[PDB]
Amino acid sequence: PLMVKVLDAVRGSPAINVAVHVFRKGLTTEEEFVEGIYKVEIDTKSYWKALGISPFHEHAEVVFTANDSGPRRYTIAALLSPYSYSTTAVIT
Amino acid sequence: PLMVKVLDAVRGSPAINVAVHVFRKGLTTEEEFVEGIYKVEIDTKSYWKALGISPFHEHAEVVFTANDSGPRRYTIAALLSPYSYSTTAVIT
Amino acid sequence: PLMVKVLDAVRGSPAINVAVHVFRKGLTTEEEFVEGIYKVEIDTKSYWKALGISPFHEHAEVVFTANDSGPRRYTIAALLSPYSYSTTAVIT
Amino acid sequence: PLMVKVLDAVRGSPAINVAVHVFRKGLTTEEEFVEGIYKVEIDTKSYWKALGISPFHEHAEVVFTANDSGPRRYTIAALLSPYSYSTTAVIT
Amino acid sequence: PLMVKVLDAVRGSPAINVAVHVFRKGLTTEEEFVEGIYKVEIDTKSYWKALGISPFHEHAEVVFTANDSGPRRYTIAALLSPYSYSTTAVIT
Amino acid sequence: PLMVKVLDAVRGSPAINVAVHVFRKGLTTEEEFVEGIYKVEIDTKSYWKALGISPFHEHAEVVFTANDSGPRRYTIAALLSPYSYSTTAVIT
Repeated sequence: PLMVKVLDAVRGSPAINVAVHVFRKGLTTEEEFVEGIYKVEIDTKSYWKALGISPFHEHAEVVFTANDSGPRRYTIAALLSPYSYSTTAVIT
Repeated sequence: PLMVKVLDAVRGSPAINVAVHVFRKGLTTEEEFVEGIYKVEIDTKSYWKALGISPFHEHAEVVFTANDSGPRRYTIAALLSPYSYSTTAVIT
Repeated sequence: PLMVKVLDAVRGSPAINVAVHVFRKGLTTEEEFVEGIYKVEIDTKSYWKALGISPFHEHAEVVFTANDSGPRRYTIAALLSPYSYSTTAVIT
Repeated sequence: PLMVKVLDAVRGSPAINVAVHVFRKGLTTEEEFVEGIYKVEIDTKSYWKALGISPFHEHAEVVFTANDSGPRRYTIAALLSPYSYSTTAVIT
Repeated sequence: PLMVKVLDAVRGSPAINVAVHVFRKGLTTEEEFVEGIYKVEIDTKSYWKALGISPFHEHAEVVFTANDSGPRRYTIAALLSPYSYSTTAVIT
Repeated sequence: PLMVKVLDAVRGSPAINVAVHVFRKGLTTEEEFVEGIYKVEIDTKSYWKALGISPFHEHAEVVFTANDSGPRRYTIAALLSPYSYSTTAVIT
């Protein structure tokens, strides 16, 4: 008897992000997983990933160059921060 | 008997993002997974991924160049932040 | 007996995004997965992905160039943030 | 007996996005998946994907050039954020 | 008898991020895991990961260069910090 | 009889991040793990990870160069710090 009870009774106005999981039981491999449930990615950069079997195997001249030079701006007043009866403001 | 009960009773006006999962049981491979349930990606860059089997195998001259130089702006006052009875404002 | 009950009773006006999953049981391959349920992608860039088997196998001269230089702007006051009885405003 | 009950009783005027899934059981391949259920993609760019078997196999001179330089603007006051009894306004 | 009870009774308007998990039982491989439940990644950079079996095996001349030089700014007043009855403001 | 009870009764408006886990029972490999539950990564850089079996095996001349020189700024007034009845402000 696996019984899970979450926030069963709520009187009022709560701000919430419920996450409930119940389980009863050649290069990169994954299995039976829960990923990114509430994941938040901002300005995420992947350049060279899982290129392959035998990549650049013989006589490979390679010049790699990452030039991260940008007037970039990110302004998040509430990230994954539920809020009740409040005042949120990005004043810019 | 697998019983899961979530937010069964709500009196009022809550702001919510419910996520409930119940389970009763050549280069990149995945299986039996839950991904991106509420995932939020902003300004995400993948350049060279899973190129293939034998990519650039023989005598490969390669010049790779990433020039991330941009007047880019991202303004999110409430990301995955449910809010009840409040004031949200992006004043720009 | 797999019983799942979510938000069964609601008195009032809640703002919600319900997500409920019940399960009773050559380069890139995937199987039996749930993806992008509420995924939100903004300004997402993939340049070179899964090119193929034997891509650029012999004597390949390659010049790759990413020039991300743009006056781009993204303004989202409420992303995946349900809101009840509130005031949301993008004032720009 | 797989019984799933969601939002069975609603008294009032809630704003909601219900998502319920019940399951009782050469380069890129996928199977038995649920994708893009509520996915929201904004300004998403794929340049070179799944080119094919043996693409650019012999003596290939390639110049690739991405020039992302645009006065582009995206303004969404409520993305996947259901809202009841509120005031949403994109004032620009 | 595995009984889990979380926030069963709420009188008022709390701001919360509930996370409840109940379990009753060639290069990189993973299995049976829960990842990114509420993970928040900001300005995360992966350059060379899982290149492959036999990458640069013979006579490989490689010049790698990361130049992280950017006027980048990130301003988050509330990251994973739920807040009730308060005033949050990014004044810039 | 494994009984777990968390925050069962709440009178008022607390700000909380509940995390409850109940368990009743070729290069890098992992199994049966919970990771990133509330993990927050800011300005995290991985350059050369899991390159592969036999990477740079014979006669490899390699020049690696990381130049982290950026006018980067990160301002988070509340990271994983729930707050009730308070005033949070990033004044810049």
